[PDB]
Amino acid sequence: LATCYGPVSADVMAKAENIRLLILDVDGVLSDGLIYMGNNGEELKAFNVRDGYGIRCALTSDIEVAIITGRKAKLVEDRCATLGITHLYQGQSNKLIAFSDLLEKLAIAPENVAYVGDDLIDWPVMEKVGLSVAVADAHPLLIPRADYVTRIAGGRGAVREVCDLLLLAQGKL
Amino acid sequence: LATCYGPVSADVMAKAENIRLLILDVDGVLSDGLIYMGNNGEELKAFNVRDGYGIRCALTSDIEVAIITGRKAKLVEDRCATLGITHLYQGQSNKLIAFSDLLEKLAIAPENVAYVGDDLIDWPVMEKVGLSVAVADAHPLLIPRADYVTRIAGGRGAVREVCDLLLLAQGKL
Amino acid sequence: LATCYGPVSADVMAKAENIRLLILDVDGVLSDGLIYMGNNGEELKAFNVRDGYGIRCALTSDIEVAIITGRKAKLVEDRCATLGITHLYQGQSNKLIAFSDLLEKLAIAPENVAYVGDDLIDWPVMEKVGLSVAVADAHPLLIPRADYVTRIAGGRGAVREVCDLLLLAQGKLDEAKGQSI
Amino acid sequence: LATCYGPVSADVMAKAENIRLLILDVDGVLSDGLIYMGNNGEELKAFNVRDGYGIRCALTSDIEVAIITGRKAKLVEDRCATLGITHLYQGQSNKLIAFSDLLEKLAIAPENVAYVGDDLIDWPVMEKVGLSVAVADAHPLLIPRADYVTRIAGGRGAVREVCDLLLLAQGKLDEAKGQSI
Amino acid sequence: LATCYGPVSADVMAKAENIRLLILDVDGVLSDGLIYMGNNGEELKAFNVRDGYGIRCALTSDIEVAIITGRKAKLVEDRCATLGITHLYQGQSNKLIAFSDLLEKLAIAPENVAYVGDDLIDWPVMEKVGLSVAVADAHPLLIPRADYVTRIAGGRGAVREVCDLLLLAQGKL
Amino acid sequence: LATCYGPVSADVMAKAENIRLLILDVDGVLSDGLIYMGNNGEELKAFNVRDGYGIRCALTSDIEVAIITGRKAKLVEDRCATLGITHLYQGQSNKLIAFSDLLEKLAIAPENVAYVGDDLIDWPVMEKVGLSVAVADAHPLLIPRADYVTRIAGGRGAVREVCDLLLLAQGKL
Amino acid sequence: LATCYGPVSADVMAKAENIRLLILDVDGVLSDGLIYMGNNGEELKAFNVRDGYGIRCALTSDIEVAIITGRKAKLVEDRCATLGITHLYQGQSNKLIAFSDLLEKLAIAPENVAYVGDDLIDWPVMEKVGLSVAVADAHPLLIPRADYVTRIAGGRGAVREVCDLLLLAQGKLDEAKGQSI
Amino acid sequence: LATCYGPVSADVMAKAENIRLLILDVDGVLSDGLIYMGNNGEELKAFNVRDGYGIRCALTSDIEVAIITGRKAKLVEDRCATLGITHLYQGQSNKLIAFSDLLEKLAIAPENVAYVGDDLIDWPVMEKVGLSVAVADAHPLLIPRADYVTRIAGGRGAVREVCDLLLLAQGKLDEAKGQSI
Ligand SMILES: [Cl-]
Ligand SMILES: [Cl-]
Ligand SMILES: [Cl-]
Ligand SMILES: [Cl-]
Ligand SMILES: [Mg+2]
Ligand SMILES: [Mg+2]
Ligand SMILES: [Mg+2]
Ligand SMILES: [Mg+2]
Ligand SMILES: [Mg+2]
Ligand SMILES: [Mg+2]
Ligand SMILES: [Mg+2]
Ligand SMILES: [Mg+2]
Repeated sequence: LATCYGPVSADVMAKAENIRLLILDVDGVLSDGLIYMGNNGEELKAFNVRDGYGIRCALTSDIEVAIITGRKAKLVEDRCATLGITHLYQGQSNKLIAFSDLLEKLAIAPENVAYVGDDLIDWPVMEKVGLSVAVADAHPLLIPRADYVTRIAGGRGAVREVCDLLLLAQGKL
Repeated sequence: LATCYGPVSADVMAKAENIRLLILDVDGVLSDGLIYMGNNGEELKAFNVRDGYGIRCALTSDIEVAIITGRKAKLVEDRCATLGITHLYQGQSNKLIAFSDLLEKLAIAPENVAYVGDDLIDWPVMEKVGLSVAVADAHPLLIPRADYVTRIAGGRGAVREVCDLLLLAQGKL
Repeated sequence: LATCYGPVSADVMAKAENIRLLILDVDGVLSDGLIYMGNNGEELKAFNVRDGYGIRCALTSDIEVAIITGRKAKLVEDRCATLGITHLYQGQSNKLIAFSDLLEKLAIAPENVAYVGDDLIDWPVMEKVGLSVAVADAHPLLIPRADYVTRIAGGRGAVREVCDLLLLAQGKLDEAKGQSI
Repeated sequence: LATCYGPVSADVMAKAENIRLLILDVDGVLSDGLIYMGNNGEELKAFNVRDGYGIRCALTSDIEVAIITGRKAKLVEDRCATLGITHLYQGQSNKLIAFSDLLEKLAIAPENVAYVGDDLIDWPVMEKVGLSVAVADAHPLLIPRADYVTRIAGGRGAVREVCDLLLLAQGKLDEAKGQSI
Repeated sequence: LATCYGPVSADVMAKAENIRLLILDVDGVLSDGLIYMGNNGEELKAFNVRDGYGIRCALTSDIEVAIITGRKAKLVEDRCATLGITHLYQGQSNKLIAFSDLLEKLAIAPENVAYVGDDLIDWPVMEKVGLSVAVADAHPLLIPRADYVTRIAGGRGAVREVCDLLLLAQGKL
Repeated sequence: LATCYGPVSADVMAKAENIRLLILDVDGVLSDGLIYMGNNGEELKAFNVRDGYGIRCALTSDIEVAIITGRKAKLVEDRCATLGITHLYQGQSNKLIAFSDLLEKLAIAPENVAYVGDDLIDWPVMEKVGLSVAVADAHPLLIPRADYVTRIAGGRGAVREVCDLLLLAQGKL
Repeated sequence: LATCYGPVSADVMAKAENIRLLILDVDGVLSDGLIYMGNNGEELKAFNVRDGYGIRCALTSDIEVAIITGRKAKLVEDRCATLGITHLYQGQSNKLIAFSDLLEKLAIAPENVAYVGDDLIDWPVMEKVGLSVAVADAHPLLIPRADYVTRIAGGRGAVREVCDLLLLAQGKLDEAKGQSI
Repeated sequence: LATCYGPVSADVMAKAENIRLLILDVDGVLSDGLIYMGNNGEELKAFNVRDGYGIRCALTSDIEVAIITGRKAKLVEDRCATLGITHLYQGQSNKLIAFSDLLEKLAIAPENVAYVGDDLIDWPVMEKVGLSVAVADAHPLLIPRADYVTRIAGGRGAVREVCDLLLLAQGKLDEAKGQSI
């Protein structure tokens, strides 16, 4: 099937067509993979504005969005609030426990879930979902495992690319 | 016509020659597309210094500059103040409402307006203006719609490239 | 407006939808612009098989194909024979002459013609047609003049990309059949 | 799973482990897709010596090699002779015919076959085999269909990369011997 | 030997197999080589999250990690605390003085040490260790001196690449 | 002549041999061309650590270093303090006035001065000096005017490249 | 000054404005540096048609063209005949000899001459002329010596780029006419 | 340790300083690895003129040059004749045989020999010499084994880069003279 990032397989489009929940890793997926730290204890992360638009589009097109994080951080809470993401698990790590809880609370089967990751810690959940996605510049060992590898790098619009894929697959782009 | 970024078409040069108002998107055009967020509620964006010089040159060469934004932010107000941009619409529901108001207030026809964007939300106004510009690394669906696609990426000097184009077209470079 | 090479404009797709004749330059469009010459007067030129597949798809999908080239070589006649191309004009640098001949011979309006070029010599014809195309690595002064600039370079599948575009625009891409020769 | 070209999936490695016959397209796979033509009817094609080394390694490591190509040229018979390839089908664009012939002649199940292609004409056979491979610079519509996309371009060592993959999967890479010819 | 970043020499793999202590330069190795400075005296540096995971893996796989720095900075102390790095020398004149001290305190021979650097100041210690590593975008004069040059740039996952190499060599990846 | 960044002309090496004062533009030369602005009035710029080492090497090898700036900023003052740069002209812009003053105060001829710039505003002074340098990613109209165009981009080590060139030329690298 | 390949210096433009004779190396300048050799003593070289267009534009715009090469091959004579080049020196590695001959034959001062080279053998003549040019992919030791370094590689349109530069400098670019052969 | 291609290690420079014999593979080192084949049994190979210049510089600067190649073709004899190479071994895939012959014929210790290769077949000889070199685009499994990896690709000036390295290491680069043929 034709996409604005290049051809995708029929299998990936079919997986995309059925997604009701999009789970997004933060570091290296929503961000550039960096953490900015300062001498007064400041901590910043950089998110991508066009990803934000994609997320808002998904949320208004009957695709739930969730984030699972290993450490509570106000900046992540603030980003979720800005975007309307209400499913945020923090201080977890481990992703399976939150994944299982999320699926129970939403009554959504794993085949109807997509997950976008950049590192090996993402694989246990990615292995279980309907559409697993590695970002273009993910850890090299993750890349061949995923159903779809984005064209765009983490923090640069990989998430927008996935939102665009789901919306296209579902006739909502 | 010859430019320091490579050839442009006669049609683009002719459009550029007539521009009295340059409207600039912020995120992904003036910036690198990122938003830096911190755990104390800090918010930063990165602007490009050579873009600033271009904007000052435009403003002193009888080309008005305006910005239309979806959310009031002191950092954008400050950037405008530094550069001498006085036409700033913030917290805007869309872009057409501010566009229409701007054109009435300035008594300038749409053909004498340029707009530089990076995403689909920019297209409704871009469709109406004399010179529409997509930055080099804009969303892929926007790129083919624009009159001119910059060589330089958002936040890296795309805006300077557009200012340089207008000034060259108008014999002011 | 998605294509397998990237997005195209609505305007380019609409122009492509109307094409009944695809005219190609040879050197720099069907080849990468090289002319091979030997000490015994031998000459070679290299063509790309995936362009051959595109040309066969076009020819079998109601899109005629013609060639207008400034050089003259029997090898080009042979290439046309392989591909079933029956409209070849060689030794012609004033390409408007051949263009006028084709409009008459094929009873076709210029808006229903596409032309793929790489150098300034191609512009007089490109200016007149419904869909003008510059290959990705065309002369820098030709590039901004064309309706569509290919993603793929001359000799490397620019012609295939144009064939794919016409077929897609005309709803013929999925069912098109060619030989990659 | 580590290779000298980058990680591959467990699925691709498992498919590779089972290959007893490697089928190759010629133009765009064993070459970069160019056909050289001259004024006296001469034709040349270019092959890559490191692909030759891979093919020799495969043939001496209990992996048979066959070629199915839409063009027909004596020069291809000569290249096969250099490399010891004894299964050549030329002038065939309906590649399923030659494929069926090979399955019978070599008494082999399709799951034990790999096919390396670059254009849509290759897909009907690729669809049926155990390991389908598109070269790095294959037609964009073929790329997403294949089990494995090579890192290296057609004519530049894509075939060598596939030979190396099969040998690695089968525990034969370290001890394989070839000639880089 | 095969690695997920490409082939490495037998000699480099053999050096990697024996590493009990990994010493990491900060600027241009753990970071992007930048220092972010503000008008209120703010100072930030950007670390890479996937590097952090590599470091944690090394530390839980019997490979000690140390950092030697030329200026005490809370942000570096905080990064070390987050990752479990306890060997941090700051405000250092040399790197050799800290290196010597570290090896005495840990009773580890230089052949069992790896060092990852990006500039000429790193060379005196790199010259002495078992596995010297220059990052991909290190100063050009350092690159040919090192046993191994990473594929990944400083701040982008060069450190993760080295951790992955050590763990692979030691059968722990 | 041979350099670690590639060949340079005999003319450029000869100009470099005679440099007693190196003048550095800040934005797009010492920095990445960005200015980071926040909603509490924060302003950050990013400097390159390896450039800092080059500057210290120049200063200890009888090459004075100066900076001329268009706006007083504590972050620039702090960077200069860290590096031992004592010739800092701020709130200037033009650059000729400071240049002339600097040369009078130091009793140095223009032929013994190098200047590294990235934009057209740098050209009037660059035109007068012994060794004019445009960074790799300077404004396109500046590039052909300079005696030397660096291989490395602004904020990424262009300044270190120039320091390395001067030191090599003077037999001090 | 803006050019279609990027900005050039005022000094280069002023040098270009004064050129009445353009001297070209062959291998690595008019070609990508390859020499094709066969088992029967055949030899081929490849030239670029867009360079042909530039040469035709120059020759018809009062800029003479000459070639000085270290090799000797009839095929080079044939290429000169195609393009109307009437000043060819082959088998000459001490290129100062041919250069002196040209200055006398064409009654021209060295400042009115341009030379395009790719290797150190070209430098003795380049040192003497008004505009010296190294192609983009010239030997690294030649590159810093030249007045202008082309953006385009040898054999790929470096010569065209130089022709375009001279014509632009002389106010002849828009009206120049060539054949892309 | 600065070179015109980038920095080299002190160890590589010291190895280069001692070289009296430079041995070259052909396919993939002196060429980009392609073999051109025709329907009448024609064969072509392409060599690079700047490599020719380096070889002439080496030969006139007390560095002998030899070739050991797995293929056999008269065209290679002709190339050696052009360049003054008098030590050619063709049809040889067990390259240790030719290597031993050279050591005896030239009364030379292996530490005074350099070898430039591109595939695994070259490794047995490379393992024994004072300076082993893999070209930039050598097979990925060869690259980490070599003392020096060239910056320039096979057929594109990797051999010239090695010649330049030896000459620089021996204080002969400035004064070296060649022909770019
Ligand atoms: Cl033509
Ligand atoms: Cl075929
Ligand atoms: Cl020559
Ligand atoms: Cl061989
Ligand atoms: Mg992550
Ligand atoms: Mg935007
Ligand atoms: Mg042409
Ligand atoms: Mg094919
Ligand atoms: Mg450092
Ligand atoms: Mg600046
Ligand atoms: Mg030459
Ligand atoms: Mg070889």
